[PDB]
This record gives sequence, structure tokens and C-alpha cells, in this order.
Amino acid sequence: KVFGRCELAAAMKRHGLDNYRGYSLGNWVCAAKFESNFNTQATNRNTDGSTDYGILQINSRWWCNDGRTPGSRNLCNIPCSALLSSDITASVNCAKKIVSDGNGMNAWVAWRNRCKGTDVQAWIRGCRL
Ligand SMILES: [Cl-]
Ligand SMILES: [Cl-]
Ligand SMILES: [Cl-]
Ligand SMILES: [Cl-]
Ligand SMILES: [Cl-]
Ligand code: NA
Repeated sequence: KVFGRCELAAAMKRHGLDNYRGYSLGNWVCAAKFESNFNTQATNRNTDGSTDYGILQINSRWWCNDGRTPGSRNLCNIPCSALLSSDITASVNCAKKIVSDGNGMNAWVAWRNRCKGTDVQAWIRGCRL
């Protein structure tokens, strides 16, 4: 599923991401835009053989099991394919664990390079929330 901007904002708000660990909703929408272009089915392989999955590009090196990342962890206790669903629940719940692990949203390279320090409120401007 390719979300619209305000559609995704509303779904992320319903799932408790607005101001989660102090990160306002626009931060999460901005991260999703540049990680996946709002596409739940996005995948990208990494140099070390791990793969990033879904709207927030969560990495099989640490967070999910895809059966093809030897020596990795599965800290969200899910198959990586669950992060590709049109229902964003699994991605949101895993993202909550990630952002709580000490490094905040710096875990998302695209957030650090394209959202951090910008006017992220623009990503939810005009949306009925
Ligand atoms: Cl957009
Ligand atoms: Cl915001
Ligand atoms: Cl594996
Ligand atoms: Cl949902
Ligand atoms: Cl933080
Ligand atoms: Na894994």
C-alpha cells in the first residue's frame, strides 16, 4: 500500500506515535517519506547481507527474522514479512522499541540526514487529525 501523506499521519497518530519519546508526528511522517516513499512494500538490501523492510525500513540485522541474515537478532520478535503489510501496526510497534533503545530517531539514517533540524511540522500541515 502506498499511503497518502495525511492518511499516514492519521494512522500513525491512532497508533500512538505523536510525541512518542518526544518525537512529534511530523518527524515520523518525514522519516517514512524518505525511507520508503510511503510504500509499505519497500525493501532494500544492505552491504552486510541484511535487508530493510517496510514503511520505516526496519533492518533484519537486529529487529526481525527473514531467515537469510546469519548471526542476526530478532528483537521485535516478528518475521520481517509482517512489516510489509498494508496494516502498519507491526511496523509501529517495532519502531517504538527501536526509538526507545537510547539513540532516538538517529537509528533512521534518512531521518538524521533529511528531517532532523528541519521544520517537520510541514509534513502534517493541512491534515485533518
Ligand atoms: Cl509527499
Ligand atoms: Cl510535527
Ligand atoms: Cl536469519
Ligand atoms: Cl491499522
Ligand atoms: Cl531522543
Ligand atoms: Na534477524
